[PDB]
Amino acid sequence: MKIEEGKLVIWINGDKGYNGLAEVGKKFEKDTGIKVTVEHPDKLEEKFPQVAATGDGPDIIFWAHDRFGGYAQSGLLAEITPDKAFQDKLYPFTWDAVRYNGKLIAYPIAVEALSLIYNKDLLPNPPKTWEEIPALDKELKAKGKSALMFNLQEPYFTWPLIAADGGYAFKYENGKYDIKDVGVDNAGAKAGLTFLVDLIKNKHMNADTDYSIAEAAFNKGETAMTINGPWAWSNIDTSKVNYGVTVLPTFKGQPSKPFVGVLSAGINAASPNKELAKEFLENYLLTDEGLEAVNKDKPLGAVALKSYEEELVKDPRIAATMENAQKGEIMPNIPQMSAFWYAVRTAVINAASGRQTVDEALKDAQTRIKEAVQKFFLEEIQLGEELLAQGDYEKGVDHLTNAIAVCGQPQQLLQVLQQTLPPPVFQMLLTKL
Ligand SMILES: OC[C@H]1O[C@H](O[C@H]2[C@H](O)[C@@H](O)[C@@H](O)O[C@@H]2CO)[C@H](O)[C@@H](O)[C@@H]1O
Repeated sequence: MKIEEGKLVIWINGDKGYNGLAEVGKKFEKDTGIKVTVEHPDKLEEKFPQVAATGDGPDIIFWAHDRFGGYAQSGLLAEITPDKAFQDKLYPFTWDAVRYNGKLIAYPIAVEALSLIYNKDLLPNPPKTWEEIPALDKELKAKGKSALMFNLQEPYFTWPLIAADGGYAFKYENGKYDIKDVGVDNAGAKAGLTFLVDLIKNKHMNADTDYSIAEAAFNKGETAMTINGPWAWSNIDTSKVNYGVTVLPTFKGQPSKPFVGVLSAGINAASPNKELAKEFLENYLLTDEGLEAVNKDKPLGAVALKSYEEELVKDPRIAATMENAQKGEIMPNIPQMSAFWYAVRTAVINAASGRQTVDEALKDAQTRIKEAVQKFFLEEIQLGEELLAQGDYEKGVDHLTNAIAVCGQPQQLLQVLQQTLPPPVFQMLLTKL
């Protein structure tokens, strides 16, 4: 319990280059004395918030930035304090992905986006744009031995299709997300998922296809294309398949819109080694030499460090990654992203398996998301009132702002609060808007 005392523990997903990370740690331990222990547990993005509520867990946790707003919101993450000189060394937009309540809550590392990966021997010239070729993606598989295999179990991999003709998580009106304008239930979304289920009903894909199956199929030459991120490339090299990495096909003339993750590194708020964790991230990991050591293990994508990214952009595969990234959307980092992912994972699994229709499946996902934002609103009103009565006004009012962010009529609620708050507390609330 309460790990540890003068060492660093890091968690990263088992699909990343954790051996390369451990190399950077050794170098850290050599220059310094401080041992670095890198682990790759399962469901780390769900294990993390549990054990960090304990006050336990790792010092540093790696995940895509979408989860981090939820951690920050629960107070599991220390604010980070790069000094301007250092902020200049990373791209502004990666710095935006790790901003929550106007505070930086992680160090951005890399930009990950899915791409179409194809076997050049089986298939020189991959199915363009889809969109006279989904008839022919459908038919390209008709020259059987399998045209396409990728992970149906995780909705990250199916979203690019669900979103192509208008599906979406939460609407932007010009910046602020309108949580409760949810788009998993709409025409665009129903059509993309329908097309997916039709691929399965016509026997071009198996609904039980997972990560390892698809990885294995492509790596043995049994299928002509997979959908995957840069981490997968090193295995494909090892497999000695002659492969390309290209743009995802379009749907109804429109590009596939992947959700783009920025692999990020948060510092546990309960960590006793926050200054050590900072020296490592800024002065070891985030260096040309640190990122190359991770990248040689499993490629990172387009790194957030400019000096190093200036070399990687000469790789066509990285050009392919960035096109797809540009055509898609950078993920929200808001706490509701969790409910979104879980709702949609259930919709995709159920429709593919046949347990519900496309429509029923997306409407139950739409409903679950709305219910999660509503639950969260009640919680935050309650929390808000309590941490006022205990005189922790700054936190007390922070929860009231959270509630207002997800409200039906936020103006009606602002009135009630000026009526129930003492004026200084009300003013202090307006600063947290
Ligand atoms: O499938 C939902 C899942 O999508 C994303 O997870 C990605 C992760 O971002 C990638 O770095 C890589 O690990 O593949 C994962 C997909 O299995 C979101 O990051 C995640 O929060 C979400 O649950």
